[PDB]
This record gives sequence, structure tokens and C-alpha cells, in this order.
Amino acid sequence: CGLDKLKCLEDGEDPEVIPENTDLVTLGVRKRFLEHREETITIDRACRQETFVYEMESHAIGKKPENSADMIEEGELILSVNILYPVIFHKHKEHKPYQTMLV
DNA sequence: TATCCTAACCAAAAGATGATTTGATTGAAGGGCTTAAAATAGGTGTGACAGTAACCGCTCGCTTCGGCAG
Repeated sequence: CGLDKLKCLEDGEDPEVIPENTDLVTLGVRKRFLEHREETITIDRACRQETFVYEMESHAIGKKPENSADMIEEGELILSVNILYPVIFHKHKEHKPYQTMLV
């Protein structure tokens, strides 16, 4: 069960380029997405679809507190709560204006 | 420079503008009436009739069962 049997990618390979030596339909669709975004009018490193989630994940994921009293108990429940804003679009119903709080 | 404004333009939220599709309304017609009359021909149930029926504060008079009489 060693990883040499599974690691088609070497540890020194960047994720910014699609490996052409693949048979994946997913990577084919990814190539279709990337090819039409390489022109001077379309090439950029802007937001993909959203930014907030990773920014507030990496800012806190895997970190530990500076005080002992602020320690999460082992096995403590983590609850994800979405709080909607008072200013609703009142034009769309699929998506909502909300902020997600972890308690 | 690190960073920004926001003229003119690109990506996305929202904010809006007219053409088209679907939920909803209805105009007209199938239909099935009305009393008004005049008429012969009719069937019986039923609803009066009638009957029994039943159910639903003070002061006198009168009486008895023993304690001596005979």
C-alpha cells in the first residue's frame, strides 16, 4: 500500500500547469477552461469564484491559542451556523446573504 | 516605489426594461328551467277523520292503656 503505487505526481511538480500525460475527463474540461483564458484580454490571476473562505481558513486552520484557557476541549462539538443579513436581495431565492459562524 | 482614483472599459452584484410564456379570467354556447292558459287520461298514499289509549300565633276535640275498683 505504499504511496509510490499511487503518486502519479512527483513532489517537485507545480500545480499551476495541467499534466498532459493523463486520460482524465476532468482534466480535459479543465484544459478547456484554461485554454480560453490565456489571451492578453483574458489572462489574469484574479478571483476564481470567491475569496473569503480560504482567507479565513488559512488564517486560523491548524493554529493553537496563546492562552491555556482558550483551548478547545478534545472531542468538542463544532457547530456551523449561518446568520443572514437584514438586507435581503428580494430578487433571488436560490442564494442568500449570510455569514457563517463557528461555535 | 505601495497604493489609489475612476476618465473609459472588463467581471460581477443588483437594478432595471421590453418580449414572451403560463396562471388566471370569461364570452358564448351545450343546457335546461320558469308561470300562463287548456286538456283528457289516469295510478295510490296519505293524511285527515275519528275513536279509544296510555302515561304521566293561639285555643278546643278526639283517642288510648293502665291503676285502682268490683
